[PDB]
Amino acid sequence: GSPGDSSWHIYLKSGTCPFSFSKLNNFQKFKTICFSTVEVPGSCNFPLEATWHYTSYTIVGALYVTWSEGNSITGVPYPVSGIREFSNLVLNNCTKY
Amino acid sequence: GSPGDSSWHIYLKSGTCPFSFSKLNNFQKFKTICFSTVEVPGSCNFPLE
Ligand SMILES: *[C@@H]1O[C@H](CO)[C@@H](O[C@@H]2O[C@H](CO)[C@@H](O[C@@H]3O[C@H](CO[C@H]4O[C@H](CO)[C@@H](O)[C@H](O)[C@@H]4O)[C@@H](O)[C@H](O[C@H]4O[C@H](CO[C@H]5O[C@H](CO)[C@@H](O)[C@H](O)[C@@H]5O)[C@@H](O)[C@H](O[C@H]5O[C@H](CO)[C@@H](O)[C@H](O)[C@@H]5O)[C@@H]4O)[C@@H]3O)[C@H](O)[C@H]2NC(C)=O)[C@H](O)[C@H]1NC(C)=O
Ligand SMILES: *[C@@H]1O[C@H](CO)[C@@H](O[C@@H]2O[C@H](CO)[C@@H](O[C@@H]3O[C@H](CO[C@H]4O[C@H](CO[C@H]5O[C@H](CO)[C@@H](O)[C@H](O)[C@@H]5O)[C@@H](O)[C@H](O[C@H]5O[C@H](CO)[C@@H](O)[C@H](O)[C@@H]5O)[C@@H]4O)[C@@H](O)[C@H](O[C@H]4O[C@H](CO)[C@@H](O)[C@H](O)[C@@H]4O)[C@@H]3O)[C@H](O)[C@H]2NC(C)=O)[C@H](O)[C@H]1NC(C)=O
Repeated sequence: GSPGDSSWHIYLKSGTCPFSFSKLNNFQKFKTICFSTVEVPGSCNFPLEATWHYTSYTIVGALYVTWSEGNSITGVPYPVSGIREFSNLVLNNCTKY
Repeated sequence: GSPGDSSWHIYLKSGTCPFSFSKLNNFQKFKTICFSTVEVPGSCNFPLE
C-alpha cells in the first residue's frame, strides 16, 4: 500500500541469448519461442537482480527462453487494434524503415 | 593420521571461465567476484577430479 519499495531496485541483466529482452518488441522474426520460468534442457536465460541503493548485488531468479530460426512469428511494438493488415508508412522526411 | 592419500590424486580442471584458478593471485582486476559452492544462475565453474 505505502510504497516502501522505493529503496529496492530490481531489474533484468543480460544473459547468454543472442538478443535482448528490451528489443524483442522490435520487428524480430522467429519460429517458436516458448518462454518458461523453470529449467529445461537446451535454453538460454536472463538472470534477475536485487539491490539496496546500488551497494550490494545479489541474484534472485531467472527467465528461461527457447527459440528456433524461422520467418513466421514477428514481434510488434504495441497492439494496434481494429485493423486487418498491419502496415505503416511515413513519407517526406527521415525515418527508419 | 597415516597419510593414506598417497595413492589418490585430486586436483582442479579448467572450466569455462575466461581465466584460471592458479593465475587469479596475479595482478588481475575485477569489480565483484562472490565465489560459491552451490549452483546459481549465470555463473561459470571449475570441475573437480
Ligand atoms: C498499397 O496501395 C493500397 C491501395 O488500395 C493501400 O491500401 C489502402 O490504404 C489506404 C490508406 O490506409 C486505406 O484507406 C484508408 O486508410 C485509413 C487509415 O487511417 C489514417 O488515414 C485516414 C485518412 O483520412 C485518417 O483520417 C486517419 O486519422 C488515419 O490517419 C483508414 O482509417 C480507412 O478506413 C476507413 O475507411 C474504410 C473504407 O471505407 C470507405 O469506403 C467505403 C466503400 O467501400 C465507404 O462507404 C466509406 O464511407 C469510406 O469512404 C472503412 O472500411 C473503415 O471502416 C472502419 O470502421 C469500421 C466500423 O464502422 C470497422 O469495422 C473497420 O474495421 C474499420 O476500422 C474506415 O471507415 C481506409 O482504410 C485503404 O482502405 C486501403 N485499401 C485497401 C484495398 O487495402 C496499401 O496500404 C498500399 N500499401 C503500401 C505498403 O503502401
Ligand atoms: C517530419 O516528420 C514529422 C513526423 O513526426 C512531421 O510531424 C508532423 O507534422 C504535421 C504537420 O506538419 C502534424 O500534423 C498536424 O496535426 C494537427 C492535429 O493534431 C492534433 O489533433 C489530433 C486530433 O485532431 C482532432 O481534430 C480533427 C479536426 O481538427 C479531427 O479530424 C480528428 O479526428 C481529431 O478529432 C490530436 O490527436 C493530436 O494529438 C496527438 O499528439 C499529441 C502529442 O502532441 C498526443 O499526446 C496525442 O495523444 C495525439 O496522439 C493533436 O492534438 C493539425 O492541427 C495540424 O494542422 C496544421 O498544419 C496543416 C499543414 O500540415 C495546416 O494546413 C493546418 O491549417 C494547421 O496549421 C497538422 O496537420 C503531425 O502531427 C506531425 N507528426 C506526425 C507523426 O505526422 C513533420 O511535419 C515532418 N516535416 C518536418 C519539416 O518536420
